[PDB]
Amino acid sequence: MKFILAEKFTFDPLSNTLIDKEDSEEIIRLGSNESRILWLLAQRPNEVISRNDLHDFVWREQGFEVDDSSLTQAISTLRKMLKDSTKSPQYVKTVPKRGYQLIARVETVE
DNA sequence: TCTTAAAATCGAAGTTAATATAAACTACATAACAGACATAAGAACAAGTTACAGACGTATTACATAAGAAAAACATAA
Repeated sequence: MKFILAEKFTFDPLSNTLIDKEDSEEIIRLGSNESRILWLLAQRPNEVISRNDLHDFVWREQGFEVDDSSLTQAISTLRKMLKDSTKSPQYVKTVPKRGYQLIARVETVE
């Protein structure tokens, strides 16, 4: 099932591709970790998910354990490549002591 | 001017506490006493208002600590 974010971006959890409607010619390439994080965020529309729970769901299924700086770096790359605002709540933000939040709308293509 | 009648005086204090006999009836107007009512003064209960106090609740100020991000240094592979 393909998902649409904020009526602008399109992404699929199965092939890890990003398409911007403003520039449909340029496909945006994302890493597996950040793509899985964004898909986990999209699976729970617009409510807080824990850093601990999201981290353990993303990386223990991978079979290997990493430190918590990895999640922060992955989110930094996600915000940078999506060209989301540096600290304003436009698409993805961080809620301290509670976890991570998404603002972009969810539109399932199929 | 020589009798002769009036007039006046006669110690202080202290004490010193009443008497005491002797026409009737009628008519009228006025004052006084008693009862009741209304009025001015008074008291009690409740309400409005205007303010100040008392402790609680708000905003100004100075931070402790922990999560997140940037950066410098290090180890490793080409």
